[PDB]
Amino acid sequence: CELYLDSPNLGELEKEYILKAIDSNFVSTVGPFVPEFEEKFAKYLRVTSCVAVQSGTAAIHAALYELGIKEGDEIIVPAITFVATVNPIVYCGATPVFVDIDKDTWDIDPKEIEKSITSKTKAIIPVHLYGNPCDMDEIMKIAEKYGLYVIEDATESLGAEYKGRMTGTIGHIGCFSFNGNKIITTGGGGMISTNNEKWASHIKFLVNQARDASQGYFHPEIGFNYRMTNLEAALGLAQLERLPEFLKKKRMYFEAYKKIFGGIDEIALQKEYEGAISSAWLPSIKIDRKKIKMTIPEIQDKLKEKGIPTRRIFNPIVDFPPYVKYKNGNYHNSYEIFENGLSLPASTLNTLENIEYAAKTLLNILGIK
Amino acid sequence: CELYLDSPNLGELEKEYILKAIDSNFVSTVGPFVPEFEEKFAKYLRVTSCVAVQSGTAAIHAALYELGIKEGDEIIVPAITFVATVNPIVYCGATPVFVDIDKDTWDIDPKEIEKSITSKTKAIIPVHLYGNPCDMDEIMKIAEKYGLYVIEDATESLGAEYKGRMTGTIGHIGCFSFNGNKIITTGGGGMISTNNEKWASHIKFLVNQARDASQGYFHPEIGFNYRMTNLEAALGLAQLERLPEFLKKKRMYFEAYKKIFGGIDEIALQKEYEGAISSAWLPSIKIDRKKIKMTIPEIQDKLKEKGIPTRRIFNPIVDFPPYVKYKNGNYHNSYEIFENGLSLPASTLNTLENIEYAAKTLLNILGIK
Repeated sequence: CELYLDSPNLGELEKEYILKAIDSNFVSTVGPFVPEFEEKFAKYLRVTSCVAVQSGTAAIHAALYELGIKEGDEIIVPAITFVATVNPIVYCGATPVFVDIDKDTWDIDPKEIEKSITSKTKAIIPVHLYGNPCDMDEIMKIAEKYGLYVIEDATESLGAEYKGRMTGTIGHIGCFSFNGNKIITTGGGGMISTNNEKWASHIKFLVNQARDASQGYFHPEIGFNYRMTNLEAALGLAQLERLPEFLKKKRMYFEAYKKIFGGIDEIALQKEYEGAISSAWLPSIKIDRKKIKMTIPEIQDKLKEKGIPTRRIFNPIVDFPPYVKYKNGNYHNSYEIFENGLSLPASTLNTLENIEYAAKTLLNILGIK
Repeated sequence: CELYLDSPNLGELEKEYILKAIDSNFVSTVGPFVPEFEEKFAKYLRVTSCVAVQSGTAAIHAALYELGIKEGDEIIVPAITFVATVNPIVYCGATPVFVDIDKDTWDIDPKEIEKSITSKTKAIIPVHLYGNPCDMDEIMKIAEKYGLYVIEDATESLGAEYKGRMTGTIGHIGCFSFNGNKIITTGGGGMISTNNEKWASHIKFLVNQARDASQGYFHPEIGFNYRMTNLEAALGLAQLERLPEFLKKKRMYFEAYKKIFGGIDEIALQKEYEGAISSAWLPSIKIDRKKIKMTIPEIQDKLKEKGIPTRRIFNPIVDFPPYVKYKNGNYHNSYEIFENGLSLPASTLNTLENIEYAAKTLLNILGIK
């Protein structure tokens, strides 16, 4: 019937698990759903430790904070990502260093990472953009050579793989989102993943207001209220049971687009690195508009008439007022993808026929056969 | 049957409202439950504007941030409160200034506020401790005289009144919590209250990642992911319908304690200022232990044997390692209340007979008649 860009997929299992929380009275800080969801999620990723938090933004904040990021530190990030990749650098008092993206993968270009390293660089936040893993063997090699931490922004990439390893398990710390449009949702929520048990323990302590559990209201350091609630965790357990089903659907939609755009010179889907498997959170394309002479917003209005919802690519962060002081270089590939890019519908509510209809209608609107 | 210190009170209305959210697919950022809960809450408080956020900590952070609190600013706070009153000052880069509390009300002592004002003071965060309103006519008079903002930490005080005005509507901005133990819960959540519509509009924008709604992913300033979710708001609407019932129960429990401790020289309940009505979140007492020669933890173990749960008073924040640099003065009254104080059970799950049993058993354990 209807095409959905990124709507969540909720039904009877979610209702059941949420009613179990209300009935147990475990909806808040204390309860068994949070540690159950932490352990089931860490098992899915094949990582030692996970900590459940209130958002993906909080996950990235807590990861940088745990790693001791502070004023004077430089943190390298792509120019194309959601702004919540970068804001946490500024929360810590650190300096973002923006680098351009690969023209085919749309991910942080490691050659641009290496050119931007200084005596002040402490970390890299690669983003698995639209669920597409970054060039992690090269990123990790650069980080090892310069003594840098790697924080994976895996928020769009739950289920994506890099050479048989789940995203979020390669860097020093991984960060996930369970916001409404992500491949699973808790309404709001996120997760920290790490193989360092000490980092994971200290982060769980910090996101629970740094309260000494052996005392009453005694706090040995400054913390945060960043914990996931048990209400959210009960929903996240239901969604995690369905995650394999959802990723099958995402990968199917992506393959349906990869086919109908096949051999069409004017449409380039985002490309995977060899050995990587995208989660295909939002199959996204670059359009060669030279022959077409329509803008993306014109293409989007034509699609909207046909009941096909879309979204533009993240704006280049270097043109936001707080970040333009850090605009260093042309960011040619970032601008090409923003100017010519479009994200296509991929809610797990969709049928294969809906996706095929979307891809075929776009070819009509663009006057291709 | 069982006495409960502060457990939430959830049943069929909460289940109904939460299932309406899951069924509508509105569990995340977008949806009608958040603005419905904002408007119903603002009507309950008789204030122009409310913004729903992810915690009480976030509410206080966003309030200080909105008011332009920054490095070099001094913010006056009580030495006895939950640490999340103070942490947000440090999140903003500002300096906390700790002052002692009134020996009878346990609230921020306005004479100590005035002695601690300097050329750098920008704001005061009075705390309505255990739901007991502060001396707001005097606090507001001091703030007017020195050009200071007043941010009410009303997190424990939903339903409390000051001279016929609801707490959170007196200062420039009010802050509420819906954590599991508060008088209502959304699992996790909070609320900003203000009569300044511009402050409320800019705060709602900031807690939604400062995204320009007229564009796609364009952010004109640094924001936060601090919004309440629609799942949380659907639960908060159910609880808000029951708030009058719950406050009746809280005030009943408090009056039951006020009676059985009546004329007993060794037990002093927290006192209200003339014209104020506590929400009695946790009826809390100071014990004259000179004749009794038991510590509070000894008294708590005796109560625990009788199935009476209790909690100690918030620790004095000036003895936490990050804050001891700001310990300026003796804080005599803060230490007296911590050393001799105890919080008594007041979950809205309790019966009047449970409370009477608790109060009477304490008199036995203390060897009073």
